[PDB]
Amino acid sequence: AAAIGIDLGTTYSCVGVFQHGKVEIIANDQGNRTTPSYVAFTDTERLIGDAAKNQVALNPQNTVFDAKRLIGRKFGDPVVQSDMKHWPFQVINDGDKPKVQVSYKGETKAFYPEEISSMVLTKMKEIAEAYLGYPVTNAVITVPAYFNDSQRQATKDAGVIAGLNVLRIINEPTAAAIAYGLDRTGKGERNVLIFDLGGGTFDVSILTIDDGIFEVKATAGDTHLGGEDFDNRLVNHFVEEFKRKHKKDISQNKRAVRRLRTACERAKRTLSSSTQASLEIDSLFEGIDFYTSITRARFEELCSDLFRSTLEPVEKALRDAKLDKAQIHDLVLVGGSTRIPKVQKLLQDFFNGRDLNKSINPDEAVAYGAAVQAAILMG
Ligand SMILES: Nc1ncnc2c1ncn2[C@@H]1O[C@H](COP(=O)(O)OP(=O)(O)O)[C@@H](O)[C@H]1O
Ligand SMILES: [Ca+2]
Ligand SMILES: [Cl-]
Ligand SMILES: [K+]
Ligand SMILES: [Mg+2]
Repeated sequence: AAAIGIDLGTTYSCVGVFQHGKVEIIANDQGNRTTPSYVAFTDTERLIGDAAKNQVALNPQNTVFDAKRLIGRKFGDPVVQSDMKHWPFQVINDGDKPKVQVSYKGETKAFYPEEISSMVLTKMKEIAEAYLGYPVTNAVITVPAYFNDSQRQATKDAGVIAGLNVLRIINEPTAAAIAYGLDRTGKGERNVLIFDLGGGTFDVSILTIDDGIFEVKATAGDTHLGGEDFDNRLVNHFVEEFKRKHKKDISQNKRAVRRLRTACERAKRTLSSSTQASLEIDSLFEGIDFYTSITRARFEELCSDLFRSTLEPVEKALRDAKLDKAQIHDLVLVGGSTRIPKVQKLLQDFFNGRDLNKSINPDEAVAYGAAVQAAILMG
């Protein structure tokens, strides 16, 4: 029975399996190769993944996301206190551990972050089981290189609750390197930069790999920069367009904004492979339909500063690692936002034209490497 590799992400999670000499990333029931790390509580059910994210605008108080931002932290942690200001769901203190408090099955219930993440992992486990045709019991799960013992412990606990034997907790940048077979040479240092621009966070890691041993040389980035920030630039653009067309400001209507955000995220994805995208939202605000379009060039203009801001943490990491740009052997793209052509251009330009490792979907690279590692650990 195959062990699985799971990327338990801030915004999306991904599962893969190594068998018959290759990794396959496993599509969910909707055919999506990544699944939102969202859980929704209703009067009768728990919805997880696509079904939860799809009703986020409808049920904001009882739809939980960003659990990875809480996992393994104390309630009074200044990170927790800050992030709480921005979430539509309630977080409460239970013995200096945060819990998310929701209405569920007609009662007030609270859940630890690891319990929320266990639900996401159960969904990822089920996705794998539907594909494999049998129960999965062993997994490798990934975490950011900056996670401390408590954060690693709580991630493992999520896996255990989900019913998995967690073979190992490994770092996301390590898993990305494993995906590209970067740990297979013997003696001789190989310097690798992992540039990981996700849905909510940006992580740059420089690893030196010597005879299969990984050393973290430097890390940099921004825990609050990611694809949601690009979606938001599109949201504000279309808010202005709606004002010009209808003389109505929708920006204070939480549901209209969330629905617009959903449409913008879809359009953004299309713009990575097409030069234009259409948005069509029925009954956006006061029953008015919104149908519009966006070009790739306009999207790039709207986000130009944000894309550019990703280069300075690369500069800082290189400085900390005491390496010149030219000394990096491999540049590895991770995170779904690195599928944006402008982001690729900026990074490749910064590195004076060096190849980008992007043959594995960047949003799947971590799960891919976790699957390879799970197979190695199973023998
Ligand atoms: N083809 C694409 N083009 C641009 N952005 C994308 C694309 N596919 C996914 N994304 C974005 O990637 C982000 C999620 O990245 P991912 O690496 O899957 O999750 P996480 O950051 O939680 O690990 C989301 O903002 C999503 O909209
Ligand atoms: Ca942000
Ligand atoms: Cl450019
Ligand atoms: K992910
Ligand atoms: Mg990620």
